[PDB]
Amino acid sequence: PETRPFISLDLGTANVLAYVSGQGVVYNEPSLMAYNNKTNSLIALGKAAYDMVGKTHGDIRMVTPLVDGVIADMEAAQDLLKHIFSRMKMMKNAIVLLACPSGVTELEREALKNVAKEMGAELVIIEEEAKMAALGAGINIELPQGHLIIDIGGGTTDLAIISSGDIVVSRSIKVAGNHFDDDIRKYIRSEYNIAIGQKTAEDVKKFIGSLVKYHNERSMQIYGRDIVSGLPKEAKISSEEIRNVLLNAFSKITDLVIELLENTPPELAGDIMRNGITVCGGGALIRNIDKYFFDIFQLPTKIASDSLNCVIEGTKIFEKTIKKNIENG
Amino acid sequence: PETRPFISLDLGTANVLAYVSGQGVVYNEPSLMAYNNKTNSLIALGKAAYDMVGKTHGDIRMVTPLVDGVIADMEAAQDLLKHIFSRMKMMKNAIVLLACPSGVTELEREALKNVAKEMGAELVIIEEEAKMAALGAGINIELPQGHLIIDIGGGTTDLAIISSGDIVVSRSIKVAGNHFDDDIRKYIRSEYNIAIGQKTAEDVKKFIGSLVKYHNERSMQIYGRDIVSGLPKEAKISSEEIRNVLLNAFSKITDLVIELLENTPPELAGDIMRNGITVCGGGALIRNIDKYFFDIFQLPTKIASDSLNCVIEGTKIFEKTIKKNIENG
Amino acid sequence: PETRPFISLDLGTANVLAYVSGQGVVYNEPSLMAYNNKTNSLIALGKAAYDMVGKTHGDIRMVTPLVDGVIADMEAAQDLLKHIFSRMKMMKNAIVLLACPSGVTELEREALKNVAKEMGAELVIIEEEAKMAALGAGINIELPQGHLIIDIGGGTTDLAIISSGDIVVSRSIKVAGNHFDDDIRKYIRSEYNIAIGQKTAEDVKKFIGSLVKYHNERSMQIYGRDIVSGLPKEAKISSEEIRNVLLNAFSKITDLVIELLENTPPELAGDIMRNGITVCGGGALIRNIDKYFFDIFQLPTKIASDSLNCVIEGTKIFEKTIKKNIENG
Ligand SMILES: Nc1ncnc2c1ncn2[C@@H]1O[C@H](COP(=O)(O)OP(=O)(O)O)[C@@H](O)[C@H]1O
Ligand SMILES: Nc1ncnc2c1ncn2[C@@H]1O[C@H](COP(=O)(O)OP(=O)(O)O)[C@@H](O)[C@H]1O
Ligand SMILES: Nc1ncnc2c1ncn2[C@@H]1O[C@H](COP(=O)(O)OP(=O)(O)O)[C@@H](O)[C@H]1O
Ligand SMILES: [K+]
Ligand SMILES: [K+]
Ligand SMILES: [K+]
Ligand SMILES: [Mg+2]
Ligand SMILES: [Mg+2]
Ligand SMILES: [Mg+2]
Repeated sequence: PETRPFISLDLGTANVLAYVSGQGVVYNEPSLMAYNNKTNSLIALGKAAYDMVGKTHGDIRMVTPLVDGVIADMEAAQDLLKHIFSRMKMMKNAIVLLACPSGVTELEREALKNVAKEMGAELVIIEEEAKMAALGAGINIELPQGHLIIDIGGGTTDLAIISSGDIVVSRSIKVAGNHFDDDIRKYIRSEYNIAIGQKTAEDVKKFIGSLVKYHNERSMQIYGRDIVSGLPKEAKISSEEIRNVLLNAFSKITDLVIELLENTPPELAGDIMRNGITVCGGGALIRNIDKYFFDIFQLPTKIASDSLNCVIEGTKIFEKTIKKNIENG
Repeated sequence: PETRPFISLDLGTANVLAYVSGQGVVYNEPSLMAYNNKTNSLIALGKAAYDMVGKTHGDIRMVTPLVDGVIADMEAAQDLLKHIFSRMKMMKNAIVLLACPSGVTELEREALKNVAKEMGAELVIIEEEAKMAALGAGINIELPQGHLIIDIGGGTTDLAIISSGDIVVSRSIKVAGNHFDDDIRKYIRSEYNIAIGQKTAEDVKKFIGSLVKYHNERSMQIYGRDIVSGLPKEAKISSEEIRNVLLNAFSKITDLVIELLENTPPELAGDIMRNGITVCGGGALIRNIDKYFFDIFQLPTKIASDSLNCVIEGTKIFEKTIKKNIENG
Repeated sequence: PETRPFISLDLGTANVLAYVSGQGVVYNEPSLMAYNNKTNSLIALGKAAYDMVGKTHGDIRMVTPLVDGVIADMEAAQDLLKHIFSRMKMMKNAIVLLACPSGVTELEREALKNVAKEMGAELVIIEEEAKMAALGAGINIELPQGHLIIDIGGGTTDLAIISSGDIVVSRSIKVAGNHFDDDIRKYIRSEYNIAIGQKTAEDVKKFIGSLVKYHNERSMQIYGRDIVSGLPKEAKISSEEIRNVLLNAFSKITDLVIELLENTPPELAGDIMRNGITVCGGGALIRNIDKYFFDIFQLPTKIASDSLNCVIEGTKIFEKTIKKNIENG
């Protein structure tokens, strides 16, 4: 029948999402998984392990199953989707739609399918994240109109020119959210001589981070370890200095856009001026990222609604398409 | 019986038309056909492929089945008329009237017949496009009065002196719509340093193109790729500069008219002054093309109604003639 | 019986006429016959081919069956009278009266009879055109009174002194209508540097041609090919310059009249002063040709009524005479 079960997965570097047809997104948690480093046993995953990063003894190993679409830890990758498939095992012929970044090789994608199949998958389908992100952002990719999708995730900023449902031009760079957190951590050590964890650096980016000055920007207090005294030390950080370090981090992302537009066919480039840039992903939540991209490229920039879910929302829309590609052909 | 099915085809370089007796023109779409360059499979044809030219990855091959009446792609030519014959297969002894330009050799015309026969044609008839265009423009070619037919198509400008239903003098040159689009593209690159696709160049010719200044000519905005910055760039183009580049493109067409009239018998040349020039085809829609031809040759110039359909409308009229040539003789 | 069918023919260089007893002139059309030069097949004859002269491709051969009474084309001559005999075949013992110019040899006249007999003629009679033209002009040739008949046809100007029903003195020259058309064509090329066809040159002679200035002579517009530019060119031509070129063309006809009167017996020459000159044929329609001949020879000149039909009208009158020569003798 056509009521066949359907599951799609966003195996992101920072957040893992799982959509089930008829039940919505049943799983949406960070990718961190805590393991007992003495017994190689699973301790926690999702939020329970994400609240412990930087707060664990050496006997607790923090693991990310997938980094930039590639299986970073085989034991963790299959432990993750076993937890997801078990909540589907307890409700038999589900369709497994995987979304893979453009940088994943075919050899690594066959590994993603087998790991899914090894844990109990019958039919595994792989689609490009860019067209999934474009579907979740509201673009009708079937139309012959060029669109520019910028997906700023946890460890990869993915760029793609999409027209007629295909990736005309594609670029990728390993500079994203995790790189922004490290630069914030390294800046606060060079400017205030205070060591902070990755979690504090990430919360600063979310609370006061921006690329253009916004209305009534506030300053927040950090709490870390003093390099000089060794004792815990406090510090006040303004939104401006967080903006200047994000400005510097976006330097390698901006030139990639120049390189993507350099090799874009002239008829597509015409559509980019009228259709514009669509920024999606976690990095799309940077304050005034639309005005920042507009001020540089003179291109109209819009932020997709629920940018975190553009990939998993696109797989929602693409379920009726793969069922056509399965029932037919 | 005399109610035998009848189909005629305009296999033009830019537009393909198909007339069925009793149903009118059932097919009228551009010639572009999109093929999967990895599997050599047909993806789209007509408008679906025409909206994608300049907007496709390298894995999509854009194909024109016939260029200037000659089979440019064997696989595409038979894929095209199979799509047309199928819509006739689903409604058995149809007459296939083909209209061929004057530049097609008899060896290439036998290929056009066999390809039609190979896909299921029983009786294939070939007629000259010039007399078909003259029939579709309102000329009674049976009368002993000379007429000058200028057919400006996609890739060929065809000239013919017609009298008593025969081609007295004939000339042809491979300078037409596609040459005009390229010159517009090359002018906008040399004047504004902006690369545009073929589709934008064609729309400029249709929206503001002309050969003589017309009432309240407007300027339009193009959108392409900047040669210098590599980013998409906008430009404003007036109707005057588009007129001057069309003026230069029509230089090789004007001297061909001089050459056609140079070798025209003196009694025919007398009729050309009184009957005049009949401009038909897509290029006949150039604004003030009648006044432009009149200012050069001092010959009265008239634009045929529905110049795009002069060939397919002429085959409509010539159905009762070929039935006479079939039932008799 | 005496109700035997009777057909007479005027196989002129310019016009072919056919009279049937009891039905009048059933055929009266120009001599031009159009043939497919690739298949030697008959395409058209009469007016249909006359409207195409100078307006045909090289694959269409224009043929005149008889030039100056001699079979110019054997295939065309028998194709012509087969078309005439067929309209008599569909209504069985007809009398075939042929009128032959004085320049036709007996060997060529036997060819005219056999070609008629080869297509289905039983009894073929040949008579002199001059006495037939004299009968059609109203002269009672049986009377012993001398008359001067000037027959200006398409390619021959025939002169004869007729008395008692016999040709006393006869002269002929190959200068007539076709020579006048060529001189008009050659004059318009030398005076205006414009090439015109034979049809335009003939219509000028008919519309404004004359030998003496007439009342309210007009100027007409020609349309031909310019020698310099190669483009069609217009020109205005007055009746005076057309008169001066006809005056020069009639130079060789005038001296022939002097030569005919030089060898005319003195008793006949006396009758020429009182009876006068009778001008018949197409050339008799030249405006003021009677006053022109009168001003030169001081001889009274009269134009025969329906000068084009003087030969075929004379054969009408000579039917009762040949029936006497057949029933008796
Ligand atoms: N409000 C916010 N402001 C700035 N950055 C954010 C915000 N929310 C999330 N992020 C960043 O976005 C990243 C997660 O986005 P996502 O596209 O789900 O990553 P991935 O697809 O790689 O798993 C996190 O690393 C986080 O640092
Ligand atoms: N309004 C217009 N103004 C100028 N050019 C036009 C217009 N409409 C069509 N054309 C040109 O005419 C061409 C198509 O005319 P057509 O005679 O159908 O070509 P073909 O017969 O070779 O297929 C196209 O290439 C297009 O560029
Ligand atoms: N109105 C006219 N004025 C001057 N010439 C004429 C006129 N009508 C006919 N003709 C000439 O007379 C010729 C035909 O006369 P006709 O005696 O029938 O010729 P033929 O007897 O040789 O066939 C034509 O060649 C034409 O040029
Ligand atoms: K994610
Ligand atoms: K066409
Ligand atoms: K005649
Ligand atoms: Mg992502
Ligand atoms: Mg055409
Ligand atoms: Mg005659």
